[PDB]
Amino acid sequence: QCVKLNDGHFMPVLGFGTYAPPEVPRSKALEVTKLAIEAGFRHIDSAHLYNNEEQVGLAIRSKIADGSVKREDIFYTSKLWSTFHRPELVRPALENSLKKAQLDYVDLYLIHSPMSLKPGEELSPTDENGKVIFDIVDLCTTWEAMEKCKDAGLAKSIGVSNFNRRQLEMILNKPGLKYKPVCNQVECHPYFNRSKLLDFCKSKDIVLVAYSALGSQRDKRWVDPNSPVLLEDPVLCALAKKHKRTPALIALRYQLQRGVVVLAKSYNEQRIRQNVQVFEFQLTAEDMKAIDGLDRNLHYFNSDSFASHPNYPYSD
Ligand SMILES: NC(=O)c1ccc[n+]([C@@H]2O[C@H](COP(=O)([O-])OP(=O)(O)OC[C@H]3O[C@@H](n4cnc5c(N)ncnc54)[C@H](OP(=O)(O)O)[C@@H]3O)[C@@H](O)[C@H]2O)c1
Ligand SMILES: COc1cc(CN)cc(Cl)c1OCC(=O)NC(C)(C)C
Repeated sequence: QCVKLNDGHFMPVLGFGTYAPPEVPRSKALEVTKLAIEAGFRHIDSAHLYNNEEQVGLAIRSKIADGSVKREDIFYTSKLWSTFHRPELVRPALENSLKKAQLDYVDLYLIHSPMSLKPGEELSPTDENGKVIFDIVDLCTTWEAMEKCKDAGLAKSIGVSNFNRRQLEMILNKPGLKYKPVCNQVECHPYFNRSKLLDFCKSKDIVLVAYSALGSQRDKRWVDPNSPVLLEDPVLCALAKKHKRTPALIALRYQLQRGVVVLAKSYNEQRIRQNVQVFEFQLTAEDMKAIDGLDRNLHYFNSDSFASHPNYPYSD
């Protein structure tokens, strides 16, 4: 149930999403990550931004301590936040994430976003109009610093997140490149299926990793509540009835059959256990074509706070 990355490491194809909004106690991330591991999740997706690495790391260490898993069975991801793109900040950021999680290494470290933010101030510096304050950083220098983190053994693999094709090409074409990104973790679901970006990633042996694969958490900070609710989609519902599964399981299975590694966040015990059933059935070619027909260029994250950033990826 893993894919081989372009650096020889292996990534489980179903990952557990650990972000929950501030109104959810930090406490819960511990409980639910333990449940996820218990249910069979072996890929766990976190980030500095999520303010949960202590909890997620403790859950991992607890399941190691009680003999449920070994460290080598777990694939743990963190992400470099955008105020730390300047190359001298990259390794310290990673070391901080490792200290929070109390792990010797991460399996994967990502550049969280191509949108660099002003360093040395707040987590997300914003101007008087609520627009994030940009910084101009050559991301090929950020990437070089990421490569050094791999060479040091702090991260087994390195990749990117929220890059568009041109932004990936900038890294892939860098003189002296040592390591390609193993993946590009992007918003991806039947309303925004990223087929052309997926084709490009496949052509370069870069794994596309889907977030908001179940339609996002529809956070009021970033998501229009008028947007269609993915898990209420009539085609997904019809397919769920056909297969006697659920719309969520259809949406996850869709990604696996296109060669996309898929994340799924749930803080609910029943749904956490349900999501692992993605391995238990399959969709036909006609089912897949029906789901492909849902594409409508819908990125749920759609905010003024990001859309003017000079490296906003959806500009392309
Ligand atoms: N790289 C990035 O910039 C980026 C951006 C966004 C997200 N991510 C990562 O991707 C992960 C997942 O994306 P996401 O947070 O947008 O959420 P998601 O995976 O799209 O899930 C959306 C909602 O689906 C519900 N759900 C889960 N399983 C279900 C089921 N079987 N039936 C019905 N509902 C179900 C969950 O609610 P309950 O909790 O109530 O079950 C969850 O709030 C994040 O946690 C994070 O790790 C990365
Ligand atoms: C959802 O994305 C962001 C969240 C915060 C948190 N305050 C800050 C910034 Cl700069 C964010 O934008 C980064 C980013 O790549 N956003 C995309 C995914 C393009 C919508």
